[PDB]
Amino acid sequence: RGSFVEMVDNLRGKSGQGYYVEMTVGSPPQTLNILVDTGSSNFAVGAAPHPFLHRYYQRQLSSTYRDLRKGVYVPYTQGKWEGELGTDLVSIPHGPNVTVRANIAAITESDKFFINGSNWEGILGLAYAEIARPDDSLEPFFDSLVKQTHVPNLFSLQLCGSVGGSMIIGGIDHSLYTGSLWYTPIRREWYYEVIIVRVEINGQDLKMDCKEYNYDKSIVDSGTTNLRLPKKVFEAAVKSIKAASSTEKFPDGFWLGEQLVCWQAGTTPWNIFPVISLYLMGEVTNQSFRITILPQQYLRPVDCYKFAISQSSCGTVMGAVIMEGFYVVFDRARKRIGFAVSACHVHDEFRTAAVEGPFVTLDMEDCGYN
Ligand SMILES: COc1cccc(OC)c1CN1CCC(NC(=O)CCCS)CC1
Repeated sequence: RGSFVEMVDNLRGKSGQGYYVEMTVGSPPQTLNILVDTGSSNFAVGAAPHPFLHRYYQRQLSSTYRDLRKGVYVPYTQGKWEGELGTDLVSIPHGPNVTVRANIAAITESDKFFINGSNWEGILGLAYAEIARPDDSLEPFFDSLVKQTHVPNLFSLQLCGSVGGSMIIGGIDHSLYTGSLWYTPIRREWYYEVIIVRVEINGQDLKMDCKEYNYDKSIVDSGTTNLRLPKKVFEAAVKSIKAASSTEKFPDGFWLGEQLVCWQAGTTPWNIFPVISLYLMGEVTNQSFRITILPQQYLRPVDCYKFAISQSSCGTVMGAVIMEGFYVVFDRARKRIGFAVSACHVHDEFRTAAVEGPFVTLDMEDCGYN
């Protein structure tokens, strides 16, 4: 409790391609690299020789595999993945020293799911059963882990922007953050849903209705790269970012993500870009705290940079942009999410990412969409 040296630096990845952990499935253990995703609830792995894959789940080689005789089809905006459901012995080599029987979706057909040149072969859905496919009766991995072992109902993520990080399963590592942890309530157990109560652009309020910041929902999602903002909020935020950075010239398609902006090595103007503070609902009535991100977080290197704030039709998504500045504690036991300044985040001598509180905010319940 507090250390967990085995789990430090157990995450790897490429910028914009997500963070993956090493896992084993079946017996004898079949090693796979698995994308860590707090925005979904299915443990799904490649099970067929797709050309993009380094390796895949071979059920015939596993003596402990049990077929569920059920299929799962998961469509989305770009493509899909389809798989066959079963259960097997699942373990995390650089995690807790345990082995559990968990549900595995063996992917047999996919479109625009696997990435050409990537080093991961599956996805670990760490969200709740409510958004699991085909339905809520299929138990997610972490629910199975807690139920079958003495591992506490908690995990934390330190994502550092080759890219790396740490997933601490069953606890918190105090070396991975500086200062204090600040907790925001999980509004509902489906996605990791939170409530944003105020937004500042360089210490300046957007003066919008706080219900707009959570239009539909607001979520913490390690599977999304960008900081996704509601259309009305995005429009207001970019306008304030445009005005704050008027010293340098940028094309119109850049803010929409249709074009990149490039600068000479070491000549990237950070100071011209504003900081972004998100005020989150606190644990106490009328009490809030704020998390502040640097341009280092929302300007993602592709020195060519992409604008990593995008308009969304599904609510606020606090992706890797937000998460890379902070140590994030998914305290499932107490239905809350902790934020603290990451010990590994990208910062300069001028400005640093911050978690500050407490603040006074009234009518925070009105910010949640119904
Ligand atoms: C199965 O989905 C895919 C498909 C291709 C790549 C991929 O890995 C980045 C995933 C995994 N992951 C699922 C959950 C998704 N998150 C959301 O639905 C919230 C945003 C809407 S407001 C993010 C993507």
